[PDB]
Amino acid sequence: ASTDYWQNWTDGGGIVNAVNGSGGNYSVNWSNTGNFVVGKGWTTGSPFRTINYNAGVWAPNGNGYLTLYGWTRSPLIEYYVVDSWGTYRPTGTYKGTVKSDGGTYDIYTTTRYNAPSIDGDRTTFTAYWSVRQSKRPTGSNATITFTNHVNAWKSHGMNLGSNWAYQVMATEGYQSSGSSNVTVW
Repeated sequence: ASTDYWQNWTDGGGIVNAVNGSGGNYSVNWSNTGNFVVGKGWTTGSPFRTINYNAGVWAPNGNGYLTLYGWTRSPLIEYYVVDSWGTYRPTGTYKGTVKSDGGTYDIYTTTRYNAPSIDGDRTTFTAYWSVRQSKRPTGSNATITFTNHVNAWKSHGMNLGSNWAYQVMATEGYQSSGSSNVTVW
């Protein structure tokens, strides 16, 4: 599927060279950054979408996530499906696990306090996470059957908002350096 959304946010820290490539391809080179999120996907997320991607390059030199990323409003919720990471594996309050697309994921919830949100400014909100137990190999055609995660989260009282915002396969970094090249469809 053709992606119609390009995500390129940074808090202004360090160097973030985000390249909007052809089709669903994009690349990022970052150095000594603050927090940033870059990726390609869809303007309107869907709980039934099946995301395909191929990370030709995944080379974080510190804290960085290769993850499905999106938001919902009413209520405001930030969500993640993390397939790979750098030096730090993200975790939070353990809820359970879900098997999907050949891997096993731990389900977590966290709360972000006075954090920047999709609407700008800062606020307190909840984040839903599915984090692979081990890093998914990169350079191959990978699939994320999002409906499996949505359904697993629901079973743990983790319900998403009614207003869907963007949904992208992103590269998120935090006070680190690295490189990534990903193709989404």
